[PDB]
Amino acid sequence: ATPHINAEMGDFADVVLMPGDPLRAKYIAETFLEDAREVNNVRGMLGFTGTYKGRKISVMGHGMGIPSCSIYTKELITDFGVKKIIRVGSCGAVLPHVKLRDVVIGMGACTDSKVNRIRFKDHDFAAIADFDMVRNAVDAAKALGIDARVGNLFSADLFYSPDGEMFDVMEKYGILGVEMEAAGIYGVAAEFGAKALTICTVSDHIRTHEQTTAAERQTTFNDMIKIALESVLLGDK
Amino acid sequence: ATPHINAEMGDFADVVLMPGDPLRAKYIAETFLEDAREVNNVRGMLGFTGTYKGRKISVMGHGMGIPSCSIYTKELITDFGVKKIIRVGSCGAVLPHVKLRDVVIGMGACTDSKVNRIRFKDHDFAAIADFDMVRNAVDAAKALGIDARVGNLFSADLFYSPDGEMFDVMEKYGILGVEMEAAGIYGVAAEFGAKALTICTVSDHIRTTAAERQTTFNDMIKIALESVLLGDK
Amino acid sequence: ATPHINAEMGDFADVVLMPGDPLRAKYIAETFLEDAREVNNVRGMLGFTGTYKGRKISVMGHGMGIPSCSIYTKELITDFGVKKIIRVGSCGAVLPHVKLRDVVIGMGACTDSKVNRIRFKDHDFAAIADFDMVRNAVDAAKALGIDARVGNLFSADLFYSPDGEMFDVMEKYGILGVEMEAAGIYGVAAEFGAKALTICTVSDHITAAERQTTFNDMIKIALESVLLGDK
Amino acid sequence: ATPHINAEMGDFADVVLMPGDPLRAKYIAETFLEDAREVNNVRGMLGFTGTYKGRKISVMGHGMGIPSCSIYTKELITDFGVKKIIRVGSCGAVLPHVKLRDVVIGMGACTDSKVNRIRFKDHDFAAIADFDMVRNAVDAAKALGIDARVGNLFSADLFYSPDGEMFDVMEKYGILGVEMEAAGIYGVAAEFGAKALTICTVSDHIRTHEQTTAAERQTTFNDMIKIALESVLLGDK
Amino acid sequence: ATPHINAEMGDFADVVLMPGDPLRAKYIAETFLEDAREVNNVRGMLGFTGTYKGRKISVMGHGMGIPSCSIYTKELITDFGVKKIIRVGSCGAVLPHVKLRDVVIGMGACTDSKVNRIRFKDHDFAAIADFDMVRNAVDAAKALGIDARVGNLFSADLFYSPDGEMFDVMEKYGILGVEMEAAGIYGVAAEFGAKALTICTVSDHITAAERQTTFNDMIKIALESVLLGDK
Amino acid sequence: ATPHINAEMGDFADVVLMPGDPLRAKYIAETFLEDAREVNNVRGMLGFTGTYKGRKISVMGHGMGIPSCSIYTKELITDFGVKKIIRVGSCGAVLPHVKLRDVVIGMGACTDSKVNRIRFKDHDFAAIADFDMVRNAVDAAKALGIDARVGNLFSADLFYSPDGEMFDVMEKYGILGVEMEAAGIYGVAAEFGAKALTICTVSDHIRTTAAERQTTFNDMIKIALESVLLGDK
Ligand SMILES: Nc1ncnc2c1ccn2[C@@H]1O[C@H](CO)[C@@H](O)[C@H]1O
Ligand SMILES: Nc1ncnc2c1ccn2[C@@H]1O[C@H](CO)[C@@H](O)[C@H]1O
Ligand SMILES: Nc1ncnc2c1ccn2[C@@H]1O[C@H](CO)[C@@H](O)[C@H]1O
Ligand SMILES: Nc1ncnc2c1ccn2[C@@H]1O[C@H](CO)[C@@H](O)[C@H]1O
Ligand SMILES: Nc1ncnc2c1ccn2[C@@H]1O[C@H](CO)[C@@H](O)[C@H]1O
Ligand SMILES: Nc1ncnc2c1ccn2[C@@H]1O[C@H](CO)[C@@H](O)[C@H]1O
Repeated sequence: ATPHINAEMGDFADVVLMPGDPLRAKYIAETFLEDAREVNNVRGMLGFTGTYKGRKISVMGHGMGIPSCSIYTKELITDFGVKKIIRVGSCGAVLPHVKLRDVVIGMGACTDSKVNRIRFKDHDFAAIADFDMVRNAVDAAKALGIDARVGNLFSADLFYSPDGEMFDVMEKYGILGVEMEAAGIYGVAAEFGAKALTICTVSDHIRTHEQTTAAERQTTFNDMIKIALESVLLGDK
Repeated sequence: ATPHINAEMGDFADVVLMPGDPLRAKYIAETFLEDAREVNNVRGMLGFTGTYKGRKISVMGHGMGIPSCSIYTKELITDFGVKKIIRVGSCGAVLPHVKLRDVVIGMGACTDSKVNRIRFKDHDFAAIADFDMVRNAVDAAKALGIDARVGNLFSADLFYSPDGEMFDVMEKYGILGVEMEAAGIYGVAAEFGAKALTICTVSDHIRTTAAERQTTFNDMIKIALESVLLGDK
Repeated sequence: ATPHINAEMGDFADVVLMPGDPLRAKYIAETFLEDAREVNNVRGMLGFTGTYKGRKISVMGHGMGIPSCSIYTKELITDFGVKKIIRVGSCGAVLPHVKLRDVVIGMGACTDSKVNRIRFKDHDFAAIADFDMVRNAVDAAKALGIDARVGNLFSADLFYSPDGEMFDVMEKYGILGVEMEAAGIYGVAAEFGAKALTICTVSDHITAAERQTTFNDMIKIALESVLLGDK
Repeated sequence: ATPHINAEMGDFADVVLMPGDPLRAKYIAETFLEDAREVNNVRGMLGFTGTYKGRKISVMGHGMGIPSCSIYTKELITDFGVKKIIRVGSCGAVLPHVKLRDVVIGMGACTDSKVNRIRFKDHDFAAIADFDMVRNAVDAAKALGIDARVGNLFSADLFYSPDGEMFDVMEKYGILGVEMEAAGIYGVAAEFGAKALTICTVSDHIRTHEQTTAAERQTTFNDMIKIALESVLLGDK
Repeated sequence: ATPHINAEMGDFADVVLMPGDPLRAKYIAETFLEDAREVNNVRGMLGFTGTYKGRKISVMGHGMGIPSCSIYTKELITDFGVKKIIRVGSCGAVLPHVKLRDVVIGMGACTDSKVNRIRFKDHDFAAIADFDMVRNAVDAAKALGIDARVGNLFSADLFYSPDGEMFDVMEKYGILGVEMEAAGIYGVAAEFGAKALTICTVSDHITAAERQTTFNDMIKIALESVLLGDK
Repeated sequence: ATPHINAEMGDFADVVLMPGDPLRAKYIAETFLEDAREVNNVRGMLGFTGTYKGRKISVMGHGMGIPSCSIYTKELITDFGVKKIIRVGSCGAVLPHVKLRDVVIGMGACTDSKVNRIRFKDHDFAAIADFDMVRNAVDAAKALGIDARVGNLFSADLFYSPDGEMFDVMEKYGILGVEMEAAGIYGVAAEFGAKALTICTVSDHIRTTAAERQTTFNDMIKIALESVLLGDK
């Protein structure tokens, strides 16, 4: 049992999918895993462990923001023997050709957080995913006949940014989606020696329209889940 | 109304207490509020509204971290007409004279996030609470016969800090407690013109029983609710 | 004796009022203190000690800028046993409804100085006053029939800022008045463990009505807050 | 003709390999390309264009440092129609299990340069390579039976760093090699809309021994070149 | 008249010597100038104007800290037609062979102030003196049989630095002396287009031998450098 | 001896002129030096050593950029006993009174690289030239009857700046010329205890014939070589 996770070594698989929303986690456990067993609930952060095609998998929420998922990802890696982390979240689009429900794979993640600067002597640490994991996810996609753009995400500390001019900068450098934890998860993965990948579904467009919470914890967003789960199986081989 | 709260203008009071744990919010509503009804739960972030001694009040969790509590408090201010935000959580102590179970009141909050530099042209913004609100809590604490420290809190971005060095720094400049959102909430308050205050009970020390721990948590909440009554006058 | 204060332990009271102008420390000693006696003159920075309603108090200027007030404040706290520092000065207002002559208590002080980042490992240190001192000042003003504003101040390093766009930012976050030392004094107070407070009278929006009035009111507010503090 | 390149549209291929050393470039043109024709020499920065198995390719040096290769890569992209840039350089190893002549592929590149901060409003821009290009290079390697680690590189402004404690930080976050321009090339690629990849051969070990300039412009360092050239052909398909 | 200088165009010479100590501006007017006349007293910051070997010159203190000297310097340049500013002060030495009483001309000034970054879009602005003024000062000292050291200075914002490890860094890069304003003055000079120079006498390694000597020597060096400048 | 210079202690003079272009170094050696022999070329970075009016002197290119000239100048100081480094290049002008072909002397150099903050604990280090060296060049320029401006240079990391805004800033604070290495070389000089100076001729302006351009380049070099003679005394 860690400060935020009441579980023991073994309750979790070596691989756990992590959405920011705990209710999406329950939905994942219920819709895709077999013999799903709840292993955590300390602050409502639901944790589940079951099997997808024989493969033992776990799925748990990490909350919103980099300092939130940093806590969870860290405890999972250091105290529950977890090896790979695949964040299954949502994000806002800034590029004109990016559509809602489009799946994005972040091989990299920019950020306006100071976390990585704190652990890299105020320099620029490129927050990147695990190449193979990224590739497992690309292959999985092609095999499921689902589209997916591979690129940089931007992990923001402020959902409601006081600086909108930064979206022109993001767009210029073509960041695929705006979310809030990828860059923190990668930094943690690296700091504690683990492997991770962030997959996201465009839930809204910074320049246009959006979805609903309901749609966000159950509708589609099944594509990224299928992709995530299948890519894991690819990694097993 | 918003993607993180499925309530509508009128569902929340103009004063909202905010613990980090969604489960603690249900606990507060259940323990101190009468005729309380759940007003939200889109991400498990339970929110409630009821009345404390005839006063309409709300209680909702903000999750761990500045980025998280920034989304909720911001939405509460601009979308649900909330005027005051009172965070009620816990913190770790760094100074020796500060003991377990102490009720700390953050008049100001230092932080290691770039959130406020981003909104303050990279300069130093002093994230402070609302004066009267701090005072209402101090007075309310005296009435409940419970002494309370007032000072600086440190809002950390990393609960598991790689830079263990900051603790000696924090102690050097005498920050009372260490938590993870005071500076974030104060920043929102300043930006959208609202009032906020965060009270904490010392849960640990860098250097007691549950019945005693739980008694102090309830005191913090009583001080919170009672301060709101004082300000009403 | 210290590099900038030619005096010995005991010469200063545990409480010191500090105007920016050295010429005003003398005025205060003559106008409000009793049995005053000069205790410093090192650089024309006149310091005095006397009593107010029996309470021992000292007065001495700190000069303009954080670096300046920082030298004096530190030396007083670490070498003259001083425990409280009340800065009494002026400031410019940026907000639409903060008027000339108003009184503002700086509960906190924003700054463009790199002084606290150097102290706080380049992190955000909330330079704040001592709450009790804030409340005392607030209570002192109410008794004097004055309505003080309690909020944030902006301690600027450049009186003549290269960019005036920052004044909008300041309004946006409701800073009450623009001055040049509050954040420096608070920084020193936190570093050497002592209590500090800054009270300012709006002298412009970025005579008798000033002196025998507002300025005098602010000094009365300060001195009376000390007594309340002693309670 | 650009300020630093005396050539015209067409003299260069859409793909050009770029080592920091102009003499290594001549060596590449001479050893691997056919009908090699010199297209530049303004400040000794030799430029060559020929063919590798029918494919028209160019190879030119970019000098040492981020501000140097920034000039060249920029002019190439904006004035000579270049689309893909593959840096073929050398680097120092900081990890104990990294050996001289080991080939490294940088999917990411950390840096202590301020360049990306200047173009990203003082935030953290993840300097990453083009995924497909990275994968072309991985596949090429497996096909040539050559080993290659994929990861983060660190682009340094100071070869002789006044801060050696930063190597512990680099090593901790497992950066594969220390070089001096990857992060600048990626930033330019993104700022001007082009695709790029950085391949490096460990020329020395920060904690141990090193090679010679001669070995650096001709010996081995053929592996990365073969990998680079072949991966391009893969990308053509 | 300006916020901190109660005078009108014409009251100051196009050249102004500036000690940190206001009390020393008066000493210089009496000891070296001729037909001096007070031109300011706003905050005890005494300013004087007279002539040296027929050359019109003014003397006035700037106070401690960059913020301080920055207010005066700017007002002099933009409102009183001043074209040259020579700072004459003291500093502490960190280098092993820079001795007490030595004279150092700051060709450049390092700083921990955020003042120029605010001016230079957070980039590195080389706060430098006017070369001619440096050379004039250097030539002036040689004639006076004095061997001045020309190099870098470090303008510190905190007299009492929270970390003393920086003093090693300073030695490593050979800074000649530690003071508190040179980089601020240079910044203002560059911003409003004017020439500035800082001359310091080593007063410590971080009496008659000081006054009627070193301090007097430095003032002689300064005044004579002006005349050479006029050539 | 080193991975960027294949010479040995004795191959270089204690004073080295450094243009950015390796080809320009060969041009200087060929045009002003007698009995000059090539002392290096590992990356095409030609280096030469000969004598100017009986004085032993070297000329070697440093490539474009601070990171590049930092490697060479550093190696020259610590590995080949070099005492003085005199960069001789070109720059762009930003101020109107500064005309094409002006010979600028950088007494100081502003920069936008983190190189010096890295070595100066993130504080402001004033990258300046050696005083006497600046003076020797000023005197030598008068003798050659050529006026010369002395002031600040700006060492840019990005020749193609995305932030076009800096030019007005540079002009505001009156920096004479814009190049790419002065601050880098000065930083090395300070760090390894050596002396350096960079002279530039204005090649362009942000707002003439080759024979005239080439005449001014030679003047710069003559001023460089002649300044070295003055200092020798
Ligand atoms: N437009 C946006 N800006 C910022 N974050 C966004 C979006 C859209 C989705 N998310 C992600 O969902 C949570 C906050 O809504 C966060 O956990 C975040 O990853
Ligand atoms: N010692 C500590 N360091 C950091 N955060 C701490 C503590 C102690 C309590 N908290 C609070 O609890 C939540 C994260 O555990 C956070 O919401 C935070 O307020
Ligand atoms: N409008 C303003 N901007 C900046 N400082 C101001 C004002 C008004 C008053 N002060 C105070 O006076 C000194 C500098 O003039 C400073 O010490 C400061 O306390
Ligand atoms: N140990 C090291 N530290 C820094 N750069 C290194 C090495 C080793 C090789 N390189 C690369 O080669 C050039 C400088 O030697 C540069 O262009 C650089 O990419
Ligand atoms: N050792 C030191 N450290 C810092 N400042 C010093 C010295 C020595 C002299 N000064 C000068 O005196 C004023 C501050 O004491 C400042 O204005 C400064 O010019
Ligand atoms: N306008 C400019 N901006 C930047 N660098 C410039 C110029 C003009 C000349 N230089 C110098 O030439 C080289 C890069 O072209 C560099 O080595 C540099 O010294």
